[PDB]
Amino acid sequence: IWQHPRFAAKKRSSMVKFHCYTNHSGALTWFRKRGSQQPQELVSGRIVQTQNGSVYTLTIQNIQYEDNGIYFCKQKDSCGTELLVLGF
Amino acid sequence: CSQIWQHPRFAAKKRSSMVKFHCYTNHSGALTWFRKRGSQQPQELVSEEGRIVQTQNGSVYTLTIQNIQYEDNGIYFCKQKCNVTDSCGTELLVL
Repeated sequence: IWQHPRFAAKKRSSMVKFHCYTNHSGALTWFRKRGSQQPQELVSGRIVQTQNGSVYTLTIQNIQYEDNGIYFCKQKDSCGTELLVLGF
Repeated sequence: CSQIWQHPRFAAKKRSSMVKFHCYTNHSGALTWFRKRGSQQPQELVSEEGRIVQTQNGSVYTLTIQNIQYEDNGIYFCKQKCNVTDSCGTELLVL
């Protein structure tokens, strides 16, 4: 599955959006992996998952240090996005 | 808005050796190479005094690290204007 961006760097409190594109439409869902731990499936004013055609968008509001990690989508898989938080 | 193919995904090489990376895209947009090392952040690739060379042939853009130094351990990907697309990139490991 095609996902964008590859990398992403934002300041604590900001927001971001990850996009997963796919014409093969089944059941899509996002995950978050921290380091070498097992990926935990994402669940939704903090985490918003949407869809519009072949486009699926993950949104992360009020970002924060405990959000660094890789975000990828799976569908009945992508290389995902790595998020690095910053601050002020 | 394109989806860039790239090869390889991973590459392990001994210090002072050479590697080529390839990404393909028929989309006309301006393509450029990036490097994300450690916890820094991506950086448009540098001339490297001519150690790192960027060639191209048709739709096949190539990156070539010569005499690989331990300092090149990272992820190398292509960025293309269109939004703007990225490729999954290559993980280079220096042994």
